[PDB]
Amino acid sequence: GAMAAPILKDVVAYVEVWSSNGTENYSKTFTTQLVDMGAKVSKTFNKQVTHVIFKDGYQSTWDKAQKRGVKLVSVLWVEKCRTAGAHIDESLFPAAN
Ligand SMILES: [Cl-]
Repeated sequence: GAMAAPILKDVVAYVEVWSSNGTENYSKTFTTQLVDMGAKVSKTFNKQVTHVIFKDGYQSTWDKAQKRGVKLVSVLWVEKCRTAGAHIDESLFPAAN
């Protein structure tokens, strides 16, 4: 008899999710989902960011995440956290570049 913490408590996410052809930015779709699970979302990739949700984004974002050891996760990671109702290991659903 105890209620769970917000699923993505303490996650501070920057979202860069584009269509493959680069014409459409879907970052708002995923910002909303993250906030509903208790993450904070930053409009900029600043020093407080812990996670970058990345799909077909900018190479500079990829390289900066790698340099800083910020977790680079796919939109599938977001889905799988929602499905599990739990903060799933980021190693399971890495982003691809
Ligand atoms: Cl896990």
